[PDB]
Amino acid sequence: DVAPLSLGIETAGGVMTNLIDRNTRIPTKACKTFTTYADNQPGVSIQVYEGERAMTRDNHRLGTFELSGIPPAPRGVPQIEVTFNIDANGILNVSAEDKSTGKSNRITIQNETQSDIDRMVHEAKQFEKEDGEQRERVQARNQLE
Repeated sequence: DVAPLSLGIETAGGVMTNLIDRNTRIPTKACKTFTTYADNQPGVSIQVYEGERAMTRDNHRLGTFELSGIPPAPRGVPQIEVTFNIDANGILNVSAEDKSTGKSNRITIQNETQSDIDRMVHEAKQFEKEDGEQRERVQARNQLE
């Protein structure tokens, strides 16, 4: 019993950054530290996606929430911990917190076909060269708009 698709958030440039890879046994929990794309950025949008493709526009949006009220700092200085937690029922909670202010927000995604899982992993195998190149286009990591 698993996450049948990779789960992650959109990072600067429409890039898919994973927290949980497909076929990870559940329950499972993962976290990474994200940060700002721009100097003095007031907030970030946490856009939760499901799928195997390099760009989020080729994956499936599960939900979005905002984390606002980030104090002004140079780009890349804020520390925003994003946690994906999937429980034994397959329910996914995505939390974001700003390490310095402790400002927090969360979304609950409901567990709610087998054939189309199969082809999404196939289409991803198809488009692997072009997707790899697509990841080479942004060298920075973990930045959020």
